[PDB]
Formats: sequence, structure tokens, C-alpha cells
Amino acid sequence: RYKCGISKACPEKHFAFKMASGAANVVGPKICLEDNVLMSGVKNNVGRGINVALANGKTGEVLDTKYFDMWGGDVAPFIEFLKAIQDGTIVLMGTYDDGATKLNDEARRLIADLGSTSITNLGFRDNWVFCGGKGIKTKSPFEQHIKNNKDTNKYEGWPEVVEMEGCIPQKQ
Repeated sequence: RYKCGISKACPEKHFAFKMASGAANVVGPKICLEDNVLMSGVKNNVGRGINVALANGKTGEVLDTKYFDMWGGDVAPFIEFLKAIQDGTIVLMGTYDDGATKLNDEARRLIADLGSTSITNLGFRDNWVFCGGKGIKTKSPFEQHIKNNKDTNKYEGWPEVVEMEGCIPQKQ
């Protein structure tokens, strides 16, 4: 078995990761980095909205985990958290149930600045996983989403879980 349960070993100077969005409003998202589960329902540290894990881009050590209720909460605390992210930080995000309703243009742009392309159009109950960074100079190569579409949804009212795994280049 490889770190995070990924399919193949990461090359040298890379951090392994594996993540999944939540399933409907019943199974929380899961974020694993370098064989350490940062957030999961079993850890009881996930909740409705956007679930965020921050990690040092040089060591891979977890700095913080928080979640922000993008259905029933105020967006101002989430913006304060986003603005405080330091340069070089690895930013892992996953949705649980709804991650879009309370987003505003400012929050979407701050996340787009971390390398996200999906955040701009993220809508009600879309599932999304992302791994970006503060100071990235490209679109992130780690981002997947599944739109909420009644004609194709796996669940009654929500899309299937979206999953992603990969190798994050270690900052030198």
C-alpha cells in the first residue's frame, strides 16, 4: 500500500494526497496528506459547506483544518480565513452537501487566486475537490467537480462523490 492509499508511489520531493467530497448530507468529505487523514467524518472535524485543510508547502505538516457553512452561515469569517493564508501554503478543499449558496464574488476570487477554475461557477450542491496553493502562478493541476444535475444525479437531490488523488510538488 502507498501513502493515502494512492495507486502508485509519488516521485521524490512530492507529497501524496487523496481526497473525496461528501456524499449528500450524510457522508462527510475526506482529506488525506502524506498518509495522515487531516479531515473526515470518523475524525468528527467536517461539516456542511467548504472543508479546508492547510499545510506547510515545504514540510507537508498540517497547519489548520476548518469548515465554513456555505448554506446557512455568513461568508465574512470564511473571507477572513482565506486572506490570512500564508504564501507557500498547500490548500486542500472539499464540499459537503452545499458549498456555494453563501459564496460572494470576493470569496470566489480569493479561491480562484489559489488556482481554482471551478470555484467561479460553483453552484448549489455541486461536489468539488481542490488542491491549490497560496502563490501559485497557474491554474491548479488538482481540481475535480461534479455538477448537481437532476437528470444524472446518483442521489435524490445531490450528485455522486467526487474523488481525486495525486502528487503535490514539495516547495524548495
